[PDB]
Amino acid sequence: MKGDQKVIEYLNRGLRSELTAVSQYWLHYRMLEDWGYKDLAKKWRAESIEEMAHADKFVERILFLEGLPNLQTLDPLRIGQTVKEVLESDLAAEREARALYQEGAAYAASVGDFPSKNLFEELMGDEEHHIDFLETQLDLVSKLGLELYAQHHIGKLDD
Amino acid sequence: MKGDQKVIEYLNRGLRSELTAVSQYWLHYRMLEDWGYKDLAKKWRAESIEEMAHADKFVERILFLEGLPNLQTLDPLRIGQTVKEVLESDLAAEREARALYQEGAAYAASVGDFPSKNLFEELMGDEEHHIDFLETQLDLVSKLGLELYAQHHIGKLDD
Amino acid sequence: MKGDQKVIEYLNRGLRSELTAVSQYWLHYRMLEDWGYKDLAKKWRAESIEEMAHADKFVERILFLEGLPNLQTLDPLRIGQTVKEVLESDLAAEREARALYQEGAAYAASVGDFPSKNLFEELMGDEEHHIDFLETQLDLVSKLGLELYAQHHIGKLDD
Amino acid sequence: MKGDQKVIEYLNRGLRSELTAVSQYWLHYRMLEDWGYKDLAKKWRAESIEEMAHADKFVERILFLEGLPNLQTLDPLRIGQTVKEVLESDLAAEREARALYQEGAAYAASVGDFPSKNLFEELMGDEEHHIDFLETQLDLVSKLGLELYAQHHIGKLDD
Amino acid sequence: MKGDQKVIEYLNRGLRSELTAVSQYWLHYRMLEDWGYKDLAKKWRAESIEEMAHADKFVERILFLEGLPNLQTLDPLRIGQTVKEVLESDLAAEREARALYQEGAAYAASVGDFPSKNLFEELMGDEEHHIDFLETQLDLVSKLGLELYAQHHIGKLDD
Amino acid sequence: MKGDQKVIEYLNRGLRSELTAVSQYWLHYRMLEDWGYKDLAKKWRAESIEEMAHADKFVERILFLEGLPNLQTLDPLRIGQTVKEVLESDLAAEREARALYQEGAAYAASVGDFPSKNLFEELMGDEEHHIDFLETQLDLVSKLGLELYAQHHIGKLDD
Amino acid sequence: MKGDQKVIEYLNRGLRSELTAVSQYWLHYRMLEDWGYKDLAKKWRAESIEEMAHADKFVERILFLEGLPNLQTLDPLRIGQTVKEVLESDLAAEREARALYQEGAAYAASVGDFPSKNLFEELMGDEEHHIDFLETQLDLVSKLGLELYAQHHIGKLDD
Amino acid sequence: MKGDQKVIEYLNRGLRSELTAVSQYWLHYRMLEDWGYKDLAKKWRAESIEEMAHADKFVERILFLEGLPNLQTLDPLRIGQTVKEVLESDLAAEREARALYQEGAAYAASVGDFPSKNLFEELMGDEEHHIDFLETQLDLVSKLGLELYAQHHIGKLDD
Amino acid sequence: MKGDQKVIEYLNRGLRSELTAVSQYWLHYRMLEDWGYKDLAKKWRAESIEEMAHADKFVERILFLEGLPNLQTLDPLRIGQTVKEVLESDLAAEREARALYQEGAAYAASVGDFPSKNLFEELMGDEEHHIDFLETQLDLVSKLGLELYAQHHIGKLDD
Amino acid sequence: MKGDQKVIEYLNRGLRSELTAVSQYWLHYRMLEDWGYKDLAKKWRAESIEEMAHADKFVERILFLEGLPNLQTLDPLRIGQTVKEVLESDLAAEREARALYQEGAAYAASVGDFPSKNLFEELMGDEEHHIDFLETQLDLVSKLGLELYAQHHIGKLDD
Ligand code: HEM
Ligand code: HEM
Ligand code: HEM
Ligand code: HEM
Ligand code: HEM
Ligand code: HEM
Ligand code: HEM
Ligand SMILES: [Fe+3]
Ligand SMILES: [Fe+3]
Ligand SMILES: [Fe+3]
Ligand SMILES: [Fe+3]
Ligand SMILES: [Fe+3]
Ligand SMILES: [Fe+3]
Ligand SMILES: [Fe+3]
Ligand SMILES: [Fe+3]
Ligand SMILES: [Fe+3]
Ligand SMILES: [Fe+3]
Ligand SMILES: [Fe+3]
Ligand SMILES: [Fe+3]
Ligand SMILES: [Fe+3]
Ligand SMILES: [Fe+3]
Ligand SMILES: [Fe+3]
Ligand SMILES: [Fe+3]
Ligand SMILES: [Fe+3]
Ligand SMILES: [Fe+3]
Ligand SMILES: [Fe+3]
Ligand SMILES: [Fe+3]
Repeated sequence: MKGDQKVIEYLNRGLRSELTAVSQYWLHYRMLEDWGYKDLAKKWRAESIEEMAHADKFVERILFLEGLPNLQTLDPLRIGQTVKEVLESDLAAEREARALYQEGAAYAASVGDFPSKNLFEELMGDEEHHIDFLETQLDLVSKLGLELYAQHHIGKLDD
Repeated sequence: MKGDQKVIEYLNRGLRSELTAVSQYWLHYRMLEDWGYKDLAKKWRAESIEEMAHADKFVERILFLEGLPNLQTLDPLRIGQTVKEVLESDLAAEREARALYQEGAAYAASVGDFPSKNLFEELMGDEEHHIDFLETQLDLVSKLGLELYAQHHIGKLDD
Repeated sequence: MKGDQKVIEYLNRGLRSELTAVSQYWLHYRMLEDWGYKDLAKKWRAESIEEMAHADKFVERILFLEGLPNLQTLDPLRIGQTVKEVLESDLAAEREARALYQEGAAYAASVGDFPSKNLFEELMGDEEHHIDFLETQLDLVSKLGLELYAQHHIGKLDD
Repeated sequence: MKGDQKVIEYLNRGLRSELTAVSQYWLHYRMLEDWGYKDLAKKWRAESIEEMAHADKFVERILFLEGLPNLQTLDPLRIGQTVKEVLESDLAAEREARALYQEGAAYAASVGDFPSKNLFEELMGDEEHHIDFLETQLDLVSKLGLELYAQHHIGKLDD
Repeated sequence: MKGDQKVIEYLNRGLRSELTAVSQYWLHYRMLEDWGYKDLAKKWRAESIEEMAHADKFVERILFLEGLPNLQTLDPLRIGQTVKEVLESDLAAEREARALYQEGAAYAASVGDFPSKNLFEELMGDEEHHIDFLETQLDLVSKLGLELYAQHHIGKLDD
Repeated sequence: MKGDQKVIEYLNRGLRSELTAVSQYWLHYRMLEDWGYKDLAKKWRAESIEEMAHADKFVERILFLEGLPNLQTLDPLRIGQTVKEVLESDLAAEREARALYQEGAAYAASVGDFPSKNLFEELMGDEEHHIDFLETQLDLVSKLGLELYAQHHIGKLDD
Repeated sequence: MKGDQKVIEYLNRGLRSELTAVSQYWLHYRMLEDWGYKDLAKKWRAESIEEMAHADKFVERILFLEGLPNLQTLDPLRIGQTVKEVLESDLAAEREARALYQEGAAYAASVGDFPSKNLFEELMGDEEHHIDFLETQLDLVSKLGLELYAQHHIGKLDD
Repeated sequence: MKGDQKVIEYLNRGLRSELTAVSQYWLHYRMLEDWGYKDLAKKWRAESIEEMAHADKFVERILFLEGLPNLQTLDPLRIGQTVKEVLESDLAAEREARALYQEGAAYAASVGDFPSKNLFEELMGDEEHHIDFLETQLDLVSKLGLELYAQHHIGKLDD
Repeated sequence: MKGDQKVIEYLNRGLRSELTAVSQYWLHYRMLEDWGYKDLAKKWRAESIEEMAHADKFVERILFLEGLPNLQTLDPLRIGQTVKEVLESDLAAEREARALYQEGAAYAASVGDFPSKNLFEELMGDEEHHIDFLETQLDLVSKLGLELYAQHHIGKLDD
Repeated sequence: MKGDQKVIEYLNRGLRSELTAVSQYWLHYRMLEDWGYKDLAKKWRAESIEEMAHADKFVERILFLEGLPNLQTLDPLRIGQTVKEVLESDLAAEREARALYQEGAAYAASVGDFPSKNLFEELMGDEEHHIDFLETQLDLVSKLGLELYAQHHIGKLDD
């Protein structure tokens, strides 16, 4: 069904944002695993897979609206070198994704594309749950120090 | 453990090749679904998820070798506009991936990094199964014509 | 609870649209069955039952807002005489229903009747999934021809 | 138990015929798989395994009659290059095997070796079922054309 | 995918070697059963069926590499007249098969056909397990004499 | 139904042969048990019961053809005094029974009594399996000596 | 089967290296248990038993190649007096074992003993997983300090 | 808890004895397997694992008494070249271990270290069961000859 | 049965020691629970119940030997005021109980009362396991500090 | 293994004592059953079977030490004629067996035969449990009179 070209542009901006988060979370998962924080690694792997579902919802919507989904390029990645910098990198990206979705929902609403608007608002609400998650981990790091925070989430040793 | 710099560069080239295949297969999956070839869409979703696991093997090995995995960029995507061009696009990409892993395995062997060599060889074997699959599909298209080939794989209608 | 009279008018327009789709899909189901395309018949029967649920949601909302639901009349039916004309008739009706729901959601939003607005937007999103379904079947008919498309969905012979 | 030398010669001719069919069917199975007709491939694999059982029954009978089973050589293979030529190659071989078994049963009967006669007649009846199978596939190819026949038996795509 | 001509010749030589082993082991199985060594017959039937799977791996790889698998001929069979000569016949054949796969793996490696190289190496390892088995049996025959060795493996009488 | 008198005479000769084998096998079973070869005893008991089924099939056929089954007399029994002589006695009887059945099948065939012919041929095939069994045991005794052969089949001690 | 003398010497050097690791890991396991780090003791017991299986693979291959496995002596043990020195002791030993297997695989390859080459490569890959594990533990100790690292792994108290 | 230094010296002598038996039994297990006596191989593997448990009990006791367990060195191994020499080698070692444990139990008793005394006496009783086992096998070899003894324990052939 | 009066005196000294440990452990369990270290509390409760079983074994033995078990009085209790002092109090008591049992076992041995001697030696071995437990906890407190040690064993909060 | 001759003499004295108790308990069981005290009969039957296990442990130990177990003769039996005399007869025998085992354990200890010493001490402890049992029954008879004691253990009447 022929979609609004500007809504399609917002959908493709969203897809880009999600692809970036998929890779940034997945890299951070494997970094956390390499550093030995296995419980934090398990959560990051789960967060990356949630973002993969988000990316998929954008590709499907773009195609339904007869647009061309662009998976060629990512936004710039922010790569930590400590557990605190991993948290802060992901938080900064999630804040930019939420702002994008807020913009895309308002735009879609203004042209009557209510199902696209609902997609952006559902994703906005999901990104606020990730922001809440990340802010909470940074608050722990503030109150307890990074060492006590990360030590709690080392996890169990493999068989 | 500090790895050979050149083996790490090959592993990063492989990572890029897999991330490209992941996005290329996923977009093709969703294009095939949008066109109504549900059985070919199932297969492409499965192939993409296989490539996801390959990408993850490269990230893991790069970190073990104290390299920086680079997920920032993809090789250029080849996007088909017909079922036949989807088949041809994926086959071109798999042929380049197979040659890259052949080269990476030979290089890793020449510096005694046998576990990196075995990762490239195992992946080279997997990509050959992909090539076999894609070549077989194109053969069916040559012998039967595209309409007969694609009609067989429309699949079942959703509840 | 006393509702906005204009929202109630949109609800009754929606009910009319749904009653029309229930009957048009059900007739097309039984036509597809009479022509022998049993797999297409099963899907049309399922689509008519989904529309019956839609009709029911409008009757319930109209009554809650102290309106009188009007089930007396249908919009004009479009009846195919070939599988292609069945697809095209249902697509044209679904396009008119989506536009109605878009209008009803915006109107309801403008008077603060948010639960009515949500009803219209949920139904708008459902109608876009039917449009996506129908467009896909027409695309198959375009790429493969009507005979190869319909032959795939003849289905199994009854015991 | 000392057998009739000429019956033993017919048994060894039969063994040769079966070894030839085992290999010809197995090669055709793997050809059909390489071309993508997976449902025809599954049936050819099953037919080759039935012939393996036939070969085994001849080796056992030859030994019981104190002969030397000769598995050194095959009759000439007929290798298709299209699905039609695969069907025709196997049919021609099955016609020669049936004639051999008919001859071996009559001979064995004429010297009173009734259990050998029963072996040849049981195998003759099995070969007529394969001939019936192959003739039927060629009849389909005649009435529908090779493309519609082979397209029906492409089968499902692997996980 | 077009393969190296010389790797394909090695794979066809391997195919011949496996088809020879299949028939040699199967005939030995049935000779051992005819002599009454039922436990040694069970083991030989199992070894033959292992070699069948090896033959099939070679047919599959030759076709993928767009070669013509040749199942027409076998290498010369070695047929024992005692349990000891059966052991010695099979061991001679396995030693020639192991050397052929060693050569094929080294050649495939030298042209970068690593998946064909890994097929020959995996089979070379399997043939070494066969050699180990057969050497062990001949050792028992040296230490205990053939009568004691073969008597242990007569097995149970059939219902 | 009135049968051919000569076929009935062959049926009664067969019945006599079977009664003889029932008793000869049963006596040898109990001899083998008394000497302590319990595994050979179990097999002889099973062989006698198979012959009892054979005897029964002759009594039923004779009656259907309105003959008088004669169970009054046995052929002369051959009673071993060693395990080797038991094997040789049963082999000599089985050779005479096979020749009788061969004669009875040919005769029945020559007068069109095909179901009687089938009975004799089915029994001929059964007797060749017993001959194969006995010949194999004698071959073991030849290659290993009687003591090693019989020792293997002493079996387990009763609770 | 007679093996290459130098490959057998490499396999015996590998056997010594594994027997050393078995005893070193087992003693460390029991020292960690004595100090009260029950979760680190579980992991070390598991690592020792992994090394036991490696030692056994070398004994088996040496005997197949008609060598004499030498279990008489170990390389010098490195015994830690703190959790950190246990980690460092095991990592030094694993780095020497990895280099030995790299050398053994390259030598076995150069004489065409591919199954011995594959045993060294598989073990070289396993030792790299050990190295990864140990390096990760030392990283946690650098980032968190030894007290925080070791406290996390005290584990549960026994019933 | 600070132990008696001489008891600790006996514990470490015991540990040495057990390490020696672990390796000597394990090597003999794999020798028996290479020669084809699989039932004797299974028992030797089980005996080596029992000795591994014995070794572990000494390491634990030494640490509890604040000694340093020494796993660096083994007593000299006795390696058979026939089944009889394997039995005799293990018997000679078990006789020396029993005498050691007898000495260690008496010593521990004389300084009041009753739990160490109980350890040595429990192990002494275990070693007498191994001696009883080995003496019995040598008695069989004496009464029956080595060939009949070893032939009984060849075991079953692997699938 | 009339026992040795001095053995009975040692049994009653033992009973006194056990009653003291029952109460000291139980009080410390409830102290640890009141301070919030629930995992340490669970272990102390379990240790007190083990000591209750020890006390019971002394009452039963005293009665069998026709003595009067004296449960009137306890040795002086040592009550901690910190987790470290709880560990040290229980260790000091366990050291005195082990010395008592060592004395009682030697005495009983010197008058031939072997079952009483076995009781004291079994209990001596049990007390060394408690000493090992307590020493290990003090070692943790030494290496990690009391705060990190006790924090690990706070346990879970009740429903 | 060659044992100490005097220990073997004590073992055979023990065996004699046990054989005597087996028969004395079994006779008393059947006497108690004949008099109608079925619950006392069940316990005596159980006590005789425990003594049978004791006798067996002595025969096994004597043989392991290369002695000749002597089961020819019993110590003199003491046969009651009332329930009180049955109790007193068994008590007197158990007192003599305990004294024997005490002597045998001390002797075995003095020559270092610790496993024999452990056997005598384990049996001494078992005999004290029987003495405790018998003394308790006599105490009941003293406090309640023989009639009230025996009446309680008449038991149930058989179906
Ligand atoms: C960084 C690149 C990526 C990596 C390393 C990656 C990794 C993976 C892995 C390893 C799994 C399987 C998880 C499991 O089975 O436990 C997975 C699942 C999935 N991925 Fe990816 N992925 C990547 C990119 C993508 C992209 C670009 C998309 C779609 C646009 C995608 C969509 C999915 C979906 C939808 C699933 C779940 C499939 C199912 O549950 O059926 N992922 N991902
Ligand atoms: C063309 C006129 C219609 C026809 C031919 C029709 C046919 C049917 C049939 C045969 C079923 C049962 C499906 C089954 O049990 O498999 C059904 C279910 C249903 N219909 Fe209708 N229907 C029609 C109009 C309506 C209308 C006007 C409504 C409400 C406004 C309605 C609401 C429902 C609902 C809600 C169900 C499912 C009931 C349940 O699952 O409990 N249908 N329809
Ligand atoms: C072209 C040469 C052959 C190939 C490629 C081949 C292939 C195989 C394969 C892959 C199987 C196992 C099928 C399964 O497990 O699904 C098999 C089974 C079997 N084959 Fe062969 N085979 C060949 C020649 C032989 C010969 C020469 C004989 C006997 C003369 C034989 C007798 C059997 C029998 C009897 C089975 C079934 C075994 C059972 O079910 O226990 N095959 N064949
Ligand atoms: C030597 C004279 C024979 C002896 C010692 C004998 C012994 C037996 C024994 C002990 C069984 C039962 C086997 C079991 O239950 O495990 C049996 C079964 C049988 N016997 Fe006989 N038999 C003799 C003669 C006959 C004759 C003359 C016939 C018929 C002509 C006969 C027909 C059968 C049949 C048909 C069964 C199996 C019955 C069933 O499975 O329902 N036997 N024989
Ligand atoms: C010759 C050197 C050794 C070899 C070849 C060896 C081999 C093995 C193998 C293959 C297993 C696992 C058995 C199974 O899972 O079936 C094992 C188990 C075991 N080994 Fe070793 N081992 C050796 C030395 C040691 C040493 C030095 C000790 C301790 C001092 C040890 C203690 C154990 C224990 C305690 C188990 C059983 C573990 C469990 O059941 O959880 N072994 N051994
Ligand atoms: C400090 C004085 C004691 C306290 C506070 C105490 C507490 C308890 C508690 C609460 C239980 C039940 C545990 C459960 O069911 O989870 C118990 C079990 C037991 N106690 Fe005591 N106890 C004390 C003294 C004794 C004494 C003096 C003895 C014997 C001399 C004794 C022997 C037992 C035995 C044998 C059990 C387990 C009973 C069974 O499992 O059947 N305790 N104790
Ligand atoms: C007075 C002479 C004896 C009599 C009347 C006797 C009676 C029995 C009875 C009737 C049983 C089976 C109990 C049951 O199945 O409920 C039995 C078991 C047993 N007896 Fe005897 N026995 C006697 C002497 C012996 C001797 C001399 C020994 C060994 C030296 C012996 C060792 C055993 C053993 C070990 C069992 C248990 C077997 C098992 O559980 O597998 N008994 N006794
Ligand atoms: Fe997202
Ligand atoms: Fe997010
Ligand atoms: Fe890949
Ligand atoms: Fe691929
Ligand atoms: Fe609707
Ligand atoms: Fe709709
Ligand atoms: Fe056939
Ligand atoms: Fe056929
Ligand atoms: Fe093979
Ligand atoms: Fe082989
Ligand atoms: Fe018969
Ligand atoms: Fe017969
Ligand atoms: Fe290792
Ligand atoms: Fe390791
Ligand atoms: Fe031991
Ligand atoms: Fe031992
Ligand atoms: Fe205690
Ligand atoms: Fe205690
Ligand atoms: Fe006793
Ligand atoms: Fe007793």
